[PDB]
Amino acid sequence: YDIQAWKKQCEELLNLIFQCEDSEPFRQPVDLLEYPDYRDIIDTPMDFATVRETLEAGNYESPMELCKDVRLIFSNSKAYTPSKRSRIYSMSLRLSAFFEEHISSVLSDYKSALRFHKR
Ligand SMILES: O=C(Nc1nc2ccccc2o1)N1CCN(C(=O)c2ccco2)CC1
Repeated sequence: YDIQAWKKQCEELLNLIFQCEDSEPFRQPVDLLEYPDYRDIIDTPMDFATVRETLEAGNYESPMELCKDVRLIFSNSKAYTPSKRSRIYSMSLRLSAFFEEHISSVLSDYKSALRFHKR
């Protein structure tokens, strides 16, 4: 029922994501010189370095907020892809599956801890 445990669990999961080859394109903000129309399609750039820095600054209150930003990385990739068969989109789908498999317990444990706190 540790209400704070999610933060180190998220740090460890980001470490695993950074070791995944599939995270390569998502590890820093999209380069606008490589993709000059990127901000005509995508509203809010997110990448994993921005998520890690936000966590490490103490600017997430809950793992739900971190999860929303990670999911934005993946929805941005789906919105920008010209094809569902894209290399970088295909990498996003595998990385998303990996992320969702690991974040599930982090969310469940946090929400259970909060419920216990408010019992
Ligand atoms: O420019 C990058 N990644 C990147 N990672 C860097 C590290 C260092 C310097 C520049 C970097 O640029 N990507 C393009 C857009 N993409 C898509 O979601 C997508 C779907 C279909 C085609 O692209 C996301 C990542």
